[PDB]
Amino acid sequence: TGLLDGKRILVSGIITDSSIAFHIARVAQEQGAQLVLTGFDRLRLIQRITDRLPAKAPLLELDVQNEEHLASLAGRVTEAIGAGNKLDGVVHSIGFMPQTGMGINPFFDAPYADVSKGIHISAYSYASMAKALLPIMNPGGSIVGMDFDPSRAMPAYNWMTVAKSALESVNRFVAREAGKYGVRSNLVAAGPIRTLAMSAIVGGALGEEAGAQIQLLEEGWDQRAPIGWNMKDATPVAKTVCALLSDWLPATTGDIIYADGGAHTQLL
Amino acid sequence: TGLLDGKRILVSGIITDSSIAFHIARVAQEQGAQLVLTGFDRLRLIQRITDRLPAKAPLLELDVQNEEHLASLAGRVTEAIGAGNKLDGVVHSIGFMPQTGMGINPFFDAPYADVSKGIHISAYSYASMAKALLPIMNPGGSIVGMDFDPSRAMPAYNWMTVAKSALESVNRFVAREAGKYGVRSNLVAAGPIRTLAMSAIVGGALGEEAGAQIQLLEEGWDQRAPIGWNMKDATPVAKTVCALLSDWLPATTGDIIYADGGAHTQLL
Amino acid sequence: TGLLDGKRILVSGIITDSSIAFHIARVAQEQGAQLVLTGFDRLRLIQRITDRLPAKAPLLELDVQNEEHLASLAGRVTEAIGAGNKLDGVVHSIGFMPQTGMGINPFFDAPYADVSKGIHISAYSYASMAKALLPIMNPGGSIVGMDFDPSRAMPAYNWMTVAKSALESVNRFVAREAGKYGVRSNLVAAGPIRTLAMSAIVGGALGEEAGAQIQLLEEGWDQRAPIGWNMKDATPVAKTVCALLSDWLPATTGDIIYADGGAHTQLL
Amino acid sequence: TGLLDGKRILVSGIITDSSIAFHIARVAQEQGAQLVLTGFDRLRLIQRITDRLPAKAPLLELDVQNEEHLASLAGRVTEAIGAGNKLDGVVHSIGFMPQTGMGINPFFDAPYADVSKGIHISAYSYASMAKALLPIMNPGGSIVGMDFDPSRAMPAYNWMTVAKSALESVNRFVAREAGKYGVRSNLVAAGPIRTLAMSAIVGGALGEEAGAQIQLLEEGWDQRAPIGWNMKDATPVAKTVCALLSDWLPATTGDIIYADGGAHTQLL
Ligand SMILES: NC(=O)c1ccc[n+]([C@@H]2O[C@H](COP(=O)([O-])OP(=O)(O)OC[C@H]3O[C@@H](n4cnc5c(N)ncnc54)[C@H](O)[C@@H]3O)[C@@H](O)[C@H]2O)c1
Ligand SMILES: NC(=O)c1ccc[n+]([C@@H]2O[C@H](COP(=O)([O-])OP(=O)(O)OC[C@H]3O[C@@H](n4cnc5c(N)ncnc54)[C@H](O)[C@@H]3O)[C@@H](O)[C@H]2O)c1
Ligand SMILES: NC(=O)c1ccc[n+]([C@@H]2O[C@H](COP(=O)([O-])OP(=O)(O)OC[C@H]3O[C@@H](n4cnc5c(N)ncnc54)[C@H](O)[C@@H]3O)[C@@H](O)[C@H]2O)c1
Ligand SMILES: NC(=O)c1ccc[n+]([C@@H]2O[C@H](COP(=O)([O-])OP(=O)(O)OC[C@H]3O[C@@H](n4cnc5c(N)ncnc54)[C@H](O)[C@@H]3O)[C@@H](O)[C@H]2O)c1
Ligand SMILES: CCCCCCc1ccc(Oc2ccccc2C)c(O)c1
Ligand SMILES: CCCCCCc1ccc(Oc2ccccc2C)c(O)c1
Ligand SMILES: CCCCCCc1ccc(Oc2ccccc2C)c(O)c1
Ligand SMILES: CCCCCCc1ccc(Oc2ccccc2C)c(O)c1
Repeated sequence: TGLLDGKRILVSGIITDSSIAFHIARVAQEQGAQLVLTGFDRLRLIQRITDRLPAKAPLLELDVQNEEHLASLAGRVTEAIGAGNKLDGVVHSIGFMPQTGMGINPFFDAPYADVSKGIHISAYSYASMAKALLPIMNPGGSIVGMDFDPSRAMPAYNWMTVAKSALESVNRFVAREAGKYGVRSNLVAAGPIRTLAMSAIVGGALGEEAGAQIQLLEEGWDQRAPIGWNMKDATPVAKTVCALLSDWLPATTGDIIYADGGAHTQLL
Repeated sequence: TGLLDGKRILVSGIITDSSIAFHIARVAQEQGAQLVLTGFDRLRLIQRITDRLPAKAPLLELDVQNEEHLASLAGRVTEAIGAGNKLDGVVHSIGFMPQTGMGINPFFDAPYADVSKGIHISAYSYASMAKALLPIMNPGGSIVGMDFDPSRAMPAYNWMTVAKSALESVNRFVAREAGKYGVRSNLVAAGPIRTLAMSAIVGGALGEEAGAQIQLLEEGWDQRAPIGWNMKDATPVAKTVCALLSDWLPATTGDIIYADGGAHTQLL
Repeated sequence: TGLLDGKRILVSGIITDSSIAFHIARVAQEQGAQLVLTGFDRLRLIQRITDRLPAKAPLLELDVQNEEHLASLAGRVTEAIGAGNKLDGVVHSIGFMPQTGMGINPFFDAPYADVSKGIHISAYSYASMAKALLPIMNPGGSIVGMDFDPSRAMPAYNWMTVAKSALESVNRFVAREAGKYGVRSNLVAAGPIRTLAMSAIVGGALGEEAGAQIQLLEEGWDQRAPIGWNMKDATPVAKTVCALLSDWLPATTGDIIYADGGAHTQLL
Repeated sequence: TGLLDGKRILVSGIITDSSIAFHIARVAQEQGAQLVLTGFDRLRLIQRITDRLPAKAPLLELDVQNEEHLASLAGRVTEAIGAGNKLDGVVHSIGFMPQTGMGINPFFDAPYADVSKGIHISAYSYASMAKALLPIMNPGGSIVGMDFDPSRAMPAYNWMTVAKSALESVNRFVAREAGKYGVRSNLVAAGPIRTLAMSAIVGGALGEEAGAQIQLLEEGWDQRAPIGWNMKDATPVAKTVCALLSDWLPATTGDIIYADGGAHTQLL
């Protein structure tokens, strides 16, 4: 009955019940997946939030900048799912960029220390998670990361745009390695969604009238998308990730699927 | 429970049992879809062939160069599915190019009458099919066409490459129109499949070493594809089309999904 | 001293002194090129207009839909430049689309007869001109066509967008053939310029407030371009074509150079 | 009359006489440019090497990881060219990636400290160079960086591919900033050149069969390039950079010009 019935899927990146990762998890459970969740830093909050999911799942700590976390991850996952069992899916839904790299802060004024942290967490970690988890993935499995189309420059997105360009390149190399395991690796380039990162990171860096410029972003996206766009609903994006986690896109890898209402296909 | 359970899907483009359309149809039926078939010219042959599908489906005649077939199509489909009922999906799996625009035959020697017929059938008709059928499609519905990545030139594909470039452009305009119906329009860019068109029609224009060149094509595509590629197997491509016809990719339109083993994402 | 000193260059597509082809010619002559001009239909007007160029050049009739014109072209050119002499450059600056294929006229309502004519003239003719002229081009030579970025759908451009997508594919195949002669083939994707086609074809199809929507197009383009954009000046575009005609881009072929103020590299 | 007659151009990235920068510098000088050179670490060696350029040029030290070098660069360049004078051109020909992120060394085994150093030098520093030098550039000026098409993954280029993806994104944001100065920013995507970095640094990480693999690379690139390709010859690439530094591409910014023999436009 369910799209992901019996599949074992690790989902990273829940911070709140607005997180793209929250809705990926919710939809995957509705579709029968058995999940292992990973969280960063604010584990007490994340435990509270993940209790709003349809079903209980183990929560494991994972700071992608922490070499020890990464080194122990496959073992901790194997403890969570049981020896002899492997993952069928991995979801990377993780990003960060310091305020200097975002918004109205001048592009040239971001120190490399800041950019590097943003790139570590937002791009490099996709390789490092694939490295840790591929040895415990089943053939036919699927690794999915979250992208925002960086093909053209734009206001505010600034150095996160650079990190996503890097992520897209990483994805294609992860696909090379994953292929050896019979595993797919893809990115979902999503339209704008009202998440914590959108409000705290992107919004925080926009200065004043941020709420209006964000309302503006929604209205422009909605206009450009032939099927419209709603920033208040992550479900279409979560369903898309779930399609990639399923057996229904078996010949797609190294690739990007655009869950953006088709906005990137239209000039105006 | 099937991926496509309860959905009404029109599938064009069956001519042989090796046709991509034939496999899209089989998989759609295994996933619970009710089909309406359309066929060109050899309707007795198509009728016979499709008696070997999992389930019986009505078959209607459609020559996309015949403006009368196109003018009557919606009413004919309505009769086939029952008045009041609408289509949830449309599959355009239609291609033609005179052999003169293909193979070892010189690119410059294809006369425009030939090229134009190919473009008419291969690209323009995606818009005329959508024009005819959009008025009888449900919101949430899905139009899917078949592509072969024409972003780069290549031996032998010649003027068909040009027609696929046109088609990708047509798809994006179709999406604009389909969106007003709450309908999606996308293409599936498939890797090479050992269909009789590939082997016999195109392989027809390929010379005395055609068989070897086709095996060589397979070997190279399989090398390049991080997850491998089997030209003998249409199933991954048909599953990809079904994915688009399902409700699992609801924010994707005007777009292209590559079902090519990830080959296009790799240089070597 | 001149960029194109001693080079023999055929320039097609002058209709008025606002034509992109007019400015290509003007700039090429300023840079020392010896030109052969081709014109369509309105030869008396074109003769008057081409008398405003810095220097005299032979004018030859060429309707790209006329098989006889095309068949006699190399011979007529050889008569214009002298036996034993060959062309170093060819400029395709030609396009057409009937009103049904443009503007506010519904996309689905363009008859294929119309689209086909537009595609013949705007895309297919790039191959047919290359076919006629390559046998009289010097190695090191350069064929350049004019493009408008069709990667995304947009209002008004409609079926001309499809023709340019087709042109881009043709260009990459012409590059295959041209390479055998030691000749480059490239397209210049220009920003919007106030030419006859812009006003009569694009403007004519836009209905009412066309002048304001065109003013609007300029202002949006100017905003999106990091170095700004001026629709009233074709010179930056002509200089770009001249760069391609020169010896200064010797390793570029099958390709597209964007003379659009960088607008296509910016989302907003 | 030289292409670059009277222009003042800063050229970074000479380390050996096989350096792409070395050839850009030679060609620029043959075309009448006045150069300022910048070099990293081995300044005595660079001084010696560049004594073999057509013309003597001042050489300044620049480690792009040294924020003091970057803070003083504009003033140091001004002293070199004379106060009141400004630069017309800047060439970023700087790349680095620890061998650990290259060759037959496993993609997953490159530690982030290594990758980050590579990204810093290879991508971030394009923005910090532009930051430093924009204030002393003339309108109409041109910043040019060196790229290797990273749109697809590939053997051996590994993390450098990721850094070039980042760089292409950085280029587009640099263009936004440079436009306020009336300055252009573009990359040249070069085909493989048998520079000592290619052979010795990268070829260093390539195994016991490295030489053969490099010849194989050349043979395949030459096959794919419609106009052919010679890895032994930097001249076409240097001419391409000079083209961008000239006034002949004045509407192009935030962009990428492929000097690769047209290889990227061909599948096979
Ligand atoms: N919201 C949008 O509009 C949008 C659009 C396209 C793509 N995305 C992408 O979706 C993904 C999820 O972001 P979101 O929008 O759901 O916002 P979010 O705030 O809900 O999630 C971001 C996650 O990043 C995690 N994270 C940060 N640093 C980490 C670290 N060192 N280790 C482990 N995890 C870390 C945070 O814990 C948080 O859970 C990101 O890749 C984001 O770039 C978002
Ligand atoms: N076989 C491959 O490797 C491959 C790869 C990528 C894309 N494609 C595309 O997939 C689609 C299916 O091709 P296939 O390989 O299954 O070949 P096919 O010959 O089985 O299918 C082509 C269909 O086009 C139909 N057709 C031709 N003229 C028509 C007309 N005037 N009106 C209506 N229908 C007409 C034919 O009847 C046939 O049913 C085509 O668009 C093709 O370009 C094929
Ligand atoms: N004006 C712009 O904004 C713009 C932008 C990008 C690309 N372009 C391209 O520039 C090229 C030149 O157009 P333009 O804008 O200078 O307008 P234009 O009206 O000055 O030139 C169009 C030319 O097409 C020629 N032509 C039409 N049918 C022909 C035929 N059958 N045979 C031979 N020639 C024929 C006409 O004679 C005319 O000289 C076209 O390819 C156009 O698509 C224009
Ligand atoms: N060789 C090729 O085939 C090829 C192809 C495409 C692009 N490229 C690019 O061309 C550029 C030139 O490479 P090359 O092949 O001439 O190799 P190279 O080794 O001659 O040049 C690289 C330059 O990077 C400089 N550099 C390294 N670290 C630096 C630092 N911290 N500060 C300042 N400078 C530093 C080195 O000193 C050297 O001068 C690089 O960006 C490279 O990626 C090379
Ligand atoms: C106005 C800027 C353009 C629209 C932003 C849409 C967006 C919103 C949030 C996103 O997530 C992040 C962004 C930056 C840093 C970290 C994260 C998770 C993200 O990746 C994309
Ligand atoms: C030429 C070698 C390149 C690989 C061929 C892959 C392919 C095979 C068949 C295809 O379909 C057609 C092609 C031409 C004419 C008609 C059809 C259905 C098609 O569109 C693509
Ligand atoms: C509002 C539409 C989008 C901007 C149009 C810019 C433009 C203007 C003129 C062009 O030339 C032609 C256009 C259509 C048909 C024929 C030609 C020559 C052309 O190719 C492009
Ligand atoms: C790996 C095989 C792929 C072809 C290599 C072409 C190439 C060669 C050299 C290049 O420059 C560098 C690469 C890595 C580190 C430093 C430099 C300068 C570079 O950027 C690209």
